Amino acid sequence: PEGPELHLASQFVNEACRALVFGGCVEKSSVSRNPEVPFESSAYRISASARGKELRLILSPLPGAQPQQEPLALVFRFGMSGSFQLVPREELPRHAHLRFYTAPPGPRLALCFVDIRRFGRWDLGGKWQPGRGPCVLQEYQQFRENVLRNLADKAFDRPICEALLDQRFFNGIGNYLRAEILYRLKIPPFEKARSVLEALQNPDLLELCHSVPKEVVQLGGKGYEEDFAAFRAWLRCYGMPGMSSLQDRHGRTIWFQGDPGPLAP
DNA sequence: CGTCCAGTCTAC
DNA sequence: TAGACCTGGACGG
Repeated sequence: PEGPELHLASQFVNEACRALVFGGCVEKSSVSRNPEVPFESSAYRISASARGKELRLILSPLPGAQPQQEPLALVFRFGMSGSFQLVPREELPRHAHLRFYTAPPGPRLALCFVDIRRFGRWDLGGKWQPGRGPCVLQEYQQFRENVLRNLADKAFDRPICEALLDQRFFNGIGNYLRAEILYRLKIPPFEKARSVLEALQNPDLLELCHSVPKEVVQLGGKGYEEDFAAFRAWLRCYGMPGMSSLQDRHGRTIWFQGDPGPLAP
C-alpha cells in the first residue's frame, strides 16, 4: 500500500464507522509484536486521517462513557500488506492483528487491522513519524517546498527512482507510483535526482508526485476485485508488457520505457 | 514438491 | 550495503 491506499483506508474507516458505536477493549492477536493498546470505553467512535504512508485512528469516548477516558490516537504503517476491514465479529479474517468491537444495539461487528505479512507497525502516541516529509496528497505546497529547500541533501545524489522512495521527501510514494510518475514525463529512472529537481525551482515532476496519486484516489476502491480491475487498467507502466525493468541499489524493481539513465547498473 | 515474487527497519 | 522481517500466490519439474 502507498499513499492512495492509506488515504482510501482512512476514508473507509470514516464512512464505515460514521454511524457505529464501539465499546470494550482493543484486542490484539497473540502473534503480533506491536504494542497492546491500553484503551477501554463502554461507548466510543472511531475516525481516521492519512498522511503519506501513515494513517491515524482517533478513539473518541461518548459523553458519559465509563471508564473515564481521554480520546486516544494510534498511528499505523501498513508495510506490504496492511488494510482495514469491517467484518461480522465471529467472521474475523486470518491475520486480523488488531480489533475494535461495536457495542449493541444492532449486529456485532469488528473493525480489524489485517496484515498477512506483519510488516505493518503501530505506535501508541498519535504522532506522525519524526522525519517523514509532508503528505504528497494533502500537504502538496509544504511537500514541494521541503524538496526544493533541501536539494543539497546526499539523498538527491542518488537516482531519481531511488530518491522518490525516500519518505523524508516523498511521503506516500512507493514502487508503483515512482514507475507511473517517471513514465508520464519520460524521465530515465537512473537520471540523478538533483539534476531533475535543480532543473525545476506541462506539469513538472513534483506536481505529478501529487496529481498521479490523486488519480488513484479518484478511481476509488481496493477493498475500500472489480475495483482492482479499474486500477490494473489505469496503470501505464508498472508491471506492463513492453516495459523495461531494472533493480535499484536496494533490490526494488523500477519499471520504465526507454533510456535506463546515466546512473544505471 | 520447489523457486520466485510482491516497505520499512536495523545490525554490520 | 545486506539481510531480516512474513505469508501466500504463480509458476516450474
